[PDB]
Amino acid sequence: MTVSDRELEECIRALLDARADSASICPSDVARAVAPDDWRPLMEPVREAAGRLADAGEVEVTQKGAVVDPRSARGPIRIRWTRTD
Repeated sequence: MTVSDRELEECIRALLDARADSASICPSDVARAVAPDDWRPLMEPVREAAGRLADAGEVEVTQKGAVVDPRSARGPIRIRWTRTD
């Protein structure tokens, strides 16, 4: 409606790309970057985007230190670049 899947994906990459190795972001960091004035409605779209990038092996999503699916996980999660050797 207001943000494309592609836009959300590019924003996840852009925010992660700007951070240190092993750093992470949260879904609100993405939602605020695309829609600063009204980010809460982007929360589920941002989880879907993270899920797609996780499926592609580009990022991992974690909750309480454990790798999780952002589409299934309840409450606050972290998003990080995959760093598997």
